[PDB]
Amino acid sequence: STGSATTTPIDSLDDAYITPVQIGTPAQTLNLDFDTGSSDLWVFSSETTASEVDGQTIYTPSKSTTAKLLSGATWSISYGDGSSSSGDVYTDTVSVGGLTVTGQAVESAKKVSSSFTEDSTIDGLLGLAFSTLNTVSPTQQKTFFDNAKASLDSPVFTADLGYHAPGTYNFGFIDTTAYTGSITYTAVSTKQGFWEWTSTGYAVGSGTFKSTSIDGIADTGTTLLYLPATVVSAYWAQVSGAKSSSSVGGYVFPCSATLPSFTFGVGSARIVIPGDYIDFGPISTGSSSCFGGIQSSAGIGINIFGDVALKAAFVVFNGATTPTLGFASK
Ligand code: NA
Repeated sequence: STGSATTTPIDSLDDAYITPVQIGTPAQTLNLDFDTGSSDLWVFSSETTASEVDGQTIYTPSKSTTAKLLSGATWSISYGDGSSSSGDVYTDTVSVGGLTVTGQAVESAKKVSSSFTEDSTIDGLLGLAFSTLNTVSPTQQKTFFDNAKASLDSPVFTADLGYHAPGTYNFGFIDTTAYTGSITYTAVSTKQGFWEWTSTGYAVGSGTFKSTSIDGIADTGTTLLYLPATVVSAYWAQVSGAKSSSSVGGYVFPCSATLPSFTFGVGSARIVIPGDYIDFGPISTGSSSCFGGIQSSAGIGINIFGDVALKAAFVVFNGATTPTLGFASK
């Protein structure tokens, strides 16, 4: 089998991407944030504290003839950005882009943190990291991909995120028309539960490539590119007036600037992030200070190749017995 679904930016900055997901019978379609940095499929629901729901579409398990309580199971998650959610668990039929999994764990939120409430466009998350990170207790549950894997034509999914435009998540096949040149594959460590890999270096603009190993995670659920402070300083030094602002919480730059590109290495190959991809706009409405899309990972404890990086590439998440990642230009 295969599946293919379009993923759509939630706003004009590409702060996140939402993908429609069919849950239950008859289908209830929710727009979920596909997150290769976590491993829980959780949704706003008829169980979510009423004051914590503000415009989201909810899953109502009592209206699904295929829903079944997963008795005794609970979940609770906290994300790198400080947000969180928790609740109980149902199994139900879940379909993405025509690919169906029966008996998928659907984690129903009883509580969500304010950042989720405040974002009316995201109805929940669909985790695509390794199932070892799934938070359900006392019986850990499998991700949608892990459940689908054996049935897929090939045990892979691909992320093709757009810049200020929709893109595509495919399951079970490589669309050879979706990228240019060849795909370069690179090794993955699953020891921390992530799609963790090692970039071979970077360049700023038209500058020389610096060969240096940068361990990090491929994370579709993180907006920005988080790299070591040395690398990030080298980038922003090429933008007149850019500076790290402790009060704003990262690098800012004059909105009048023209941003240079940023290149990262994948083996001997190179992925170029255009400068425009690094602009996250005014820090507040009407400000002439703009927020940068490349930020320091110092304090986070891991480097994160978030959407800023991933949307410059066609990315293969190869879930074979020994997983690997692939990157192509597009
Ligand atoms: Na922000």
